[PDB]
Amino acid sequence: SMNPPPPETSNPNKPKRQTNQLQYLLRVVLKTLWKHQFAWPFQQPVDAVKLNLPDYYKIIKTPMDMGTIKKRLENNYYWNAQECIQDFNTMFTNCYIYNKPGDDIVLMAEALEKLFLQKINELPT
Ligand SMILES: COc1cc(C(=O)N2CCC(N3CCN(C)CC3)CC2)ccc1Nc1ncc2c(n1)N(C1CCCC1)c1ccccc1C(=O)N2C
Repeated sequence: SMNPPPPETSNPNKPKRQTNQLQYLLRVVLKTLWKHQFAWPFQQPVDAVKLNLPDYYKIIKTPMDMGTIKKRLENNYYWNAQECIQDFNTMFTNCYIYNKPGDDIVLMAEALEKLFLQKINELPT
């Protein structure tokens, strides 16, 4: 099988706006995670063909990655911050579903998730 198309990063039917919280998700949260030593597996959609994972998109039907999130934020795709937080949580949960506890990539996702939650908590009033 082919790869699926990547998640949409624009949608002409979906109202969109910029908010202070979404600006913070791009300029602080995404930027901090993107620069982390463990970011690289998450910077683009899973290429199941190149990785020889014919079952990845049989198991993972809601894919997400930080390249898609970065584009969504840059494109002002979202209406609210909780939508974008959900995209990060989908990305982490996918890793935990396909892999097993204690696997290398799971420890990498767990470290990024800890940092993600710290940066969200630091959002100033
Ligand atoms: C461009 O994408 C990749 C490149 C590579 C790769 O071989 N390289 C070459 C070495 C590069 N490093 C050079 C040294 N640098 C210090 C770090 C980068 C990193 C990219 C491996 C996996 C890649 N993709 C990938 N994406 C997502 C993965 C995953 N792999 N992995 C790998 C599992 C351990 C690390 C990533 C997965 C493999 C099987 C099942 C699931 C996963 C998974 O859950 N995720 C999140």
